Amino acid sequence: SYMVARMQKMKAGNLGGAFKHNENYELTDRDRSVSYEKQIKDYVNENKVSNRAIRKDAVLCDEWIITSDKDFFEKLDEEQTRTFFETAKNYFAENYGESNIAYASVHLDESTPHMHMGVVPFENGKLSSKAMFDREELKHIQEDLPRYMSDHGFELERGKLNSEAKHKTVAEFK
DNA sequence: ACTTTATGAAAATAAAGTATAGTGTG
Ligand SMILES: [Cl-]
Ligand SMILES: [Mg+2]
Ligand code: NA
Repeated sequence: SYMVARMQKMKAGNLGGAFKHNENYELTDRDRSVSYEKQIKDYVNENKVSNRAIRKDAVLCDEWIITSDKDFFEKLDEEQTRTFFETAKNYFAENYGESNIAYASVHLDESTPHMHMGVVPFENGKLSSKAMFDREELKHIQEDLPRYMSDHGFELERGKLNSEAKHKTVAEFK
């Protein structure tokens, strides 16, 4: 099985539909009655160095999907499946910051379990997805995250180095 | 490399916006 880790950028106006999608169990200590957009805006406002307002097209967070193939999870019981997602959340907390993980919500139902984890790209007083998740950082995640998971006893191959596959969705795959 | 944004105000500037790297299923 391959580790599946991929991100999507979320602006204010994407965060609303994702909060509703995800009411599922939530691994962070977030207050489950405050919206993603309000939680992240308070946090950035309360900490950013700059006195300018957050730009209207800011990436407020990088939503990572973490999962693998169906048969990988058939091999795990529910305790071990939960620890798989907690272990993955630990990797991103240690490398990007504890207080940046705004949500880590796991779907555990009809399909293969998938976690949607919102990582705020706030480093050094500055909100910038561009600075945190650049081409080199993404290469490094595809190499290093599967190695970390294997060290915790979850046997995962890294994705094909320089893979030429394109991201597909069900509608487009038809 | 190029464009959009926020700024006590630009006939202008800097910081962050645009993808990125990766597989799933049947
Ligand atoms: Cl928006
Ligand atoms: Mg299972
Ligand atoms: Na240029």
